[PDB]
Amino acid sequence: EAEKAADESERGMKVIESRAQKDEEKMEIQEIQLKEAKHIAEDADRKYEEVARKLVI
Amino acid sequence: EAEKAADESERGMKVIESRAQKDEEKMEIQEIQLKEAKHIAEDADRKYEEVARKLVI
Repeated sequence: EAEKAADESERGMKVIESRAQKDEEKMEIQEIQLKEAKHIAEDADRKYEEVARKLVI
Repeated sequence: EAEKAADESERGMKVIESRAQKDEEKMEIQEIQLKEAKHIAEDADRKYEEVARKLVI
């Protein structure tokens, strides 16, 4: 009985760990995309303010 | 042997569940901030285009 319980717990542990690792990898990719979005936002903001100042002059 | 295996399996399942929930939260917040940043980027690009045209005029 104990052997059966241990094997079932082992299988559940392995599958849940695999799914967690894959979702963690995708989360890392999402963070990379967020960083790129941050950079794009900052660059565009600088563009806009510079152009507005030049237009005023 | 079975007792020790069961204890280790329980601890591993606990830690994997905690890490999985952490990953889900990180994925959610990453997606939210990503969408907000993309919308801000769209707004900035539109403003840049409009002010550039006015500047040429």
